[PDB]
Amino acid sequence: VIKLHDLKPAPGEKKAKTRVGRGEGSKGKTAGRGTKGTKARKNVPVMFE
RNA sequence: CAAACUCCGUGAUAGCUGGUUCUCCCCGAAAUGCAUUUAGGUGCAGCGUCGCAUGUUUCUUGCCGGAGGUAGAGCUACUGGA
Ligand SMILES: [Mg+2]
Ligand SMILES: [Mg+2]
Ligand SMILES: [Mg+2]
Ligand SMILES: [Mg+2]
Ligand SMILES: [Mg+2]
Ligand SMILES: [Mg+2]
Ligand SMILES: [Mg+2]
Ligand SMILES: [Mg+2]
Ligand SMILES: [Mg+2]
Ligand SMILES: [Mg+2]
Ligand SMILES: [Mg+2]
Ligand SMILES: [Mg+2]
Ligand SMILES: [Mg+2]
Ligand SMILES: [Mg+2]
Ligand SMILES: [Mg+2]
Ligand SMILES: [Mg+2]
Repeated sequence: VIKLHDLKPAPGEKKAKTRVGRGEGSKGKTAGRGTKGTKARKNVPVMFE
C-alpha cells in the first residue's frame, strides 16, 4: 500500500545545498574564497591571462 | 566651494579595507618557477582534495654499471699571482 506519506527519494538523489559562510562549523568567515583577493571580491574574466 | 544644493543615471566603479552566523566525521597545502601596466593582483605548471583507471609500476636498503668535477691537495704543468 502506497500512501502520499511513504514516498522515498532514491539514495543519493538529494545532495544537500552548500550554504557557504554559516559559521566556523562547516564553511566560516571566508566562504571558501580564501583571504583577500580579486576572487575574494568579485571575479576575473574568462579570458585575461 | 579648486566647480553650489536636491533628484536621477546609481546597487556609478572599487586589483582596497571590514564582515561573513548551527555540529560532527575524513585528507591536507604554499608563500615556488615562469609570465605578467607586474611586484600587496592574475594565470600556467608543483604543492591538496574527490572520482575513475593502470593495480606496485613508488619507497627504503644491498650489489652492479656508470659522468662528473666540488672539499682537499698540487703546481719545473698550464693562466695568474711570490
Ligand atoms: Mg577578511
Ligand atoms: Mg595576501
Ligand atoms: Mg587568493
Ligand atoms: Mg544645497
Ligand atoms: Mg531612479
Ligand atoms: Mg549605469
Ligand atoms: Mg555604490
Ligand atoms: Mg568591483
Ligand atoms: Mg582591514
Ligand atoms: Mg593528518
Ligand atoms: Mg612489483
Ligand atoms: Mg664513483
Ligand atoms: Mg669516475
Ligand atoms: Mg680549495
Ligand atoms: Mg706543495
Ligand atoms: Mg705555464
